[PDB]
Parts: sequence; C-alpha cells; structure tokens
Amino acid sequence: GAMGSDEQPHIGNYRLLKTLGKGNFAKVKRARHILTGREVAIKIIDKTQLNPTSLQKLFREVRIMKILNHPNIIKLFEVIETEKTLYLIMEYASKGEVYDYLVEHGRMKEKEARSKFRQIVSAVQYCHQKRIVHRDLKAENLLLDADMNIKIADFGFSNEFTVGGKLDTFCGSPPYAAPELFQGKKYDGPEVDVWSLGVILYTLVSGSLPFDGQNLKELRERVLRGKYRIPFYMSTDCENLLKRFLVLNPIKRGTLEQIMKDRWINAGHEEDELKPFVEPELDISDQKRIDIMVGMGYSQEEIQESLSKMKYDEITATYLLLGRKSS
Amino acid sequence: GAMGSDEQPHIGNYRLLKTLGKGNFAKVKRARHILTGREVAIKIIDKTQLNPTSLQKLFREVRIMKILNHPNIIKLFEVIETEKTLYLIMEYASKGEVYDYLVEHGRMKEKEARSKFRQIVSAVQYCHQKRIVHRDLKAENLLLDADMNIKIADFGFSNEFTVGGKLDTFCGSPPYAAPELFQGKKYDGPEVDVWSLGVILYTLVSGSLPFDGQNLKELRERVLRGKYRIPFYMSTDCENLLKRFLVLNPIKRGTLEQIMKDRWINAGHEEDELKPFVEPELDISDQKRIDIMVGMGYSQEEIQESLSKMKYDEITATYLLLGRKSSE
Ligand SMILES: C[C@H](c1ccccc1)N1C(=O)COc2ccc(-c3cnc4ccccn34)nc21
Ligand code: NI
Repeated sequence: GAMGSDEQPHIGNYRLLKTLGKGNFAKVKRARHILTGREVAIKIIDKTQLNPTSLQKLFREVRIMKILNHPNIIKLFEVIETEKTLYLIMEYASKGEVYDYLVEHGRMKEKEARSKFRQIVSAVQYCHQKRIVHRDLKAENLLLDADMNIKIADFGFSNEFTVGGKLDTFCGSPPYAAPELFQGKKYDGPEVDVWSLGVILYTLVSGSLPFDGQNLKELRERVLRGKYRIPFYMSTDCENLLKRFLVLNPIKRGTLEQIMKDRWINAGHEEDELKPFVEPELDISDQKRIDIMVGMGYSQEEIQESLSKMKYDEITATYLLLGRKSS
Repeated sequence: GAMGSDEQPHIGNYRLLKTLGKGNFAKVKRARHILTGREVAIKIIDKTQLNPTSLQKLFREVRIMKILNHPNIIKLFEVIETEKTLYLIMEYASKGEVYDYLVEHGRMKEKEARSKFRQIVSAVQYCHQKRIVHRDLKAENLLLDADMNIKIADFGFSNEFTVGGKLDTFCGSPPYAAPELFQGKKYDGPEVDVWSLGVILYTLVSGSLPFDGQNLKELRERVLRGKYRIPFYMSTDCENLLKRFLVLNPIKRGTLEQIMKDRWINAGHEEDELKPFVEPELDISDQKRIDIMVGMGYSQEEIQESLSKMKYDEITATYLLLGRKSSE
C-alpha cells in the first residue's frame, strides 16, 4: 500500500516515476531506489496475458540477463515478482537511443565514434563468446547513459517483451539486415551481427544509414548490391575498417576478435589494444557497503547468504547500487 | 582563550583578519588557518537575528555548498557553530570579482577569456547536473583566485546572507536576465542560466555589457530585441558562439552539453575537448598529509574516523588545507 504521505507509487524498495515507454506485454518506468537513492529503470511485465511458452521464454530471457555482466550491456539489479506481475530492476540509460542522438546532433567525430564503437564491439563479441547472437539489431538495441557510455539493450531477446512489442516488429531492423536474408541463405550465425555492426559504425561516423531505401524493395536492392557512399571527411582507415564488416559473402567477413586488432579501432590506444572482454570476479566482501546495509537493518548473515548465492533480491541489488554513482 | 589585547582574535583554528564585506545578516572576513598557514575566507552569520524560515534558507545554502564539489566553485572546508553564531570556512579568491578586474584592466584577450569561460561553463553545467539552477547568474557570482582561476560564489543561494544592502541584489541582475523575464511566462529552467552565460561571455571578451539601459524599460527593450554590437576585434568563432547562448526563444537556445563542443570553446584544446565535469573520488588516504597531521597532535584513529564520513570539522579541514598551495 501507500509508502509515505502524498508520495509517488512504489514497488518493493523503489519509487516509480515517469513511464518511458508502453507496449503490448511490457511497460518501462524510470524509478529511484528508496534505500540508496540510485536511479534505475523498471520493466513491468503483465504475466496474466502470457501463455506457457511466453512464460518459459520470459524466464530464460531473464536468466540471460543475469548471465551477461558487461560495462556496456544493460545490467539487471533486482527481480520482484508478484502473482500477476514481474518487475525487472535494471540500469537506466538517460540519453536514449544512439541513432536518435545522431539524428539530433549529427555525426560523431571519429575520435568519439571510436570510443563508442570500441564499447559496441566489446559488448557484442562478449555475447558471441557466450553463444548469444541477436540477428535482429536495430537502433533500439543501442542506448547512451548520462556519461555517453554505450548501453546495449535487449540483445538476444525477442521483442515480445519490448515496448515496441509484436506491433513494431519490423520498423527498425531492415536497415541493419545482412544480405543473406534477401538471398534466401541461412540467417542464424554471428556473421549476421557482424554485418549489422558495419552499418552501426557507418551511422556513427556519417550520421546516416549506408543502405537507405525509400521502401523495402529499394533497401533490399542496395543491401544485395553492397555498395555505399564514402563521405569526403571519412578517413582511409575508417573506410578500410568498414570493408571488414560490410562483405556480401558472410564467410569473408572478419570475426569480431580479428577486427579488434584493426588499426582504426586502436588509434590512440597503442598500449590498450581492444581485446575480448574478461569478466572480473565480483567482489562480494566490500566491508564498507556491508556495514551500510547493516545500518539499513539487514543482518550480516542475511547479506552474506544473499550475495554468496547471487539471488537478485533486495540485498544484492542494494549492494550493487551502493557500488554505482549516486544522484 | 584570548590572543592578546592588540592582536586579531581567533575562532577555532583560524585567526580572523580583515573584513571583506558585511551584509544585513552576514559578515565575510579573510582568515588564516593556524595549523597549516593557509588563507581562507570565513562567513560569520549571527543566528540570533533569524526567524525560522531564514534559518532554513541558511541551512539549505550550507547543504548546497556540501553538494557542490568543483574546482571553479567556492568550496566549504569547515563549519564552526555556536548557539548564536555560524562560521563557514571556505575558499578565498584573492584576486576578487571578475567585474572589478574587467573595469580595472579592460577586456580579456580571447585566449584568456577562453580559459575562464571553460571554467565557468564547466561549473554551471555541473551545477545543473546536481539539479541546482540559479536564475540570478550575474557578475557578482564570479570571483578570481590567486592564479586567475574562476571561483563561482553564491550559485543557488538567496540574497539573505550576502554582503551589501537588502536592495543590492537587484543592482547587477537585470542586464543578465533572460528575455523570458519580460514576457510573463515561467522563469525557472536551465535555459535561463544559459542566456546569462552568453552575457558573461560577452563581458569577458568586450569588457562591457551587451544589453544595457538607463532604466528598466530601456533595458527590457534591448533584451527583447536581442541585438548587440559585435566589436571589430571579436573573432567570427566567438561571434558564432555567442549566437548559441543569446537566442530569444528559450526552446531554441543551445544546451550546455552541445555548446561544450563549440570550436571557439576548444581552440588550443583540440585533443582536450570540454566535457561535463566528472567529480573524482576524494583521496582520503594521502599518508603524507596524514603523517603531517599526527605530528600536529591528531591521533591516527580520529583522522581515519573524521575522513571516512565528510564531517567538515577541524580534522577534515586540516587535511584538505594541507592539499592546497602553501602561503607565499
Ligand atoms: C562575493 C561576495 C563578496 C563578499 C565580500 C566582498 C565582496 C564580495 N560574497 C558574499 O556576498 C557572501 O558570500 C561570500 C563568500 C565568500 C566570498 C569570497 C571568497 N573569496 C573572496 C574574495 C573577494 C571577495 C569575496 N570573496 N564572497 C562572498
Ligand atoms: Ni505498498
């Protein structure tokens, strides 16, 4: 029920603020953790409308969210579940979609594009290492947080539980689709995402899509032809890197691990060559945060049990949120 | 205890020196930290004169100082409080008000104006990050330290605890006001500060105001028309930058995050583009300073305890002051 007088609604330990987007089966709201003051996004999924396959899908998608732990992939902090509703407490990326940002402010200088594209490549390679391929990239998958860091959203999930939902299924994906789709060839390997990453890099450095169609038919023709315009300001090294991604034969595209050695990717990072991401082991014995949580009224044995099992309960969420920047 | 009949008095660990200014409810003095020798400013507020809501304004403004931790914003070092009096120990900007400097020396060359305006834009955008919008940004908020670095004072504050008469807040603010002030609508968004930042930029590079008049009607006329002189010496890039700030329609006024990318803002900083300020984590583990404080008589335990929570007490003040340039 009501938490405080004349206050916003809550769910668990979170104050629910503005709705960011609403869909068929899911809503997303901005929210503030009551205990720590940290800002979060909460995806709200009505379970009463889902059949068993939808439910079992939803469950394993949530489990994938728990497995993926990368600085540029939207991170899960807490799960709250009622009989009728599942709430997923996750990172909030205040600056919205990358392609919307590029439309608004124009192309990124190559230095800034390199910064975001290193983040994109690292995150997607890490998903590929874990055998998660998306094959459905669109602008919605790429977000920016308040520090202009890339946060990849919904990678490897179905759009059944997005705010676009079943209705907007096709609006955003054709510009990123690999030519194998329209040739009638297989469309399930990481090569597909590699092509899409080439489209993404083009949009970062040019502000535009490399294959632009007045409709589905013209977009298909350009994708199958594989030719795209090199702008006068684009560096030769950038142009050569695009050649690693936008290859018509999927067998001849470079793997992401190979492309990580590319010259343009590593300009300005001579002693910092991009390499496959290695998860650090999570520190679950930060006595400073543990003591704060005792102060919040949790017992140290409760804390130890929640962290050691990684339950995505209210304690592990607090501990993780205490490790992030406040306000 | 006393310091002697003909010596300057002390409060806590500070010797009280010359008065910089006095207001209805506050006095500001230059002071010297006894333990480190560092120069500071002390704001002395007589609480016995304050009703409870003026008291809360006072405490609100203290909270704001503790929130704002930026190298071009006046920083709080220590709080001393009795039943009757509140002492706020803070940074001292030994070169005074930007307004006075401009009048004494004339306009800054664009290279020197650029270094200051980067500091100003950084500080104000940082304040906006903290959801602190001033809406009274004017020359009196802008001070200079010994190294000619900008230090912003009173951002987010009322006038209750400033120096001068009660009717001094209005002296400097109209020429910096956004045109929305004169159109009967809301006057509360970050865009208001953005407009004032354009006026500030103009005064740095020209030495005068872009909008003026001999009364409020005349000033309103000039602000609403939005036109202003471009001096012969002003670069085209500086002129183009001013156009991002001094836009009549607040909806179309440039945002600070995008203005930080401007060519003029970044000339001579090509590899070091201006970006939203990122507050670093305070280093509380500098053993060189800790060891110096044990030599003063502080125990290592009490130092550890005072620094773990930001206490604004004698210990944290000493630690921070040891991190600043010594007196010369
Ligand atoms: C800005 C202004 C003021 C006070 C006295 C004289 C002139 C202006 N002020 C206030 O109204 C109240 O709050 C303050 C707190 C600190 C400082 C300050 C720090 N360093 C310097 C160096 C020179 C002058 C002032 N200051 N000034 C103010
Ligand atoms: Ni309730």
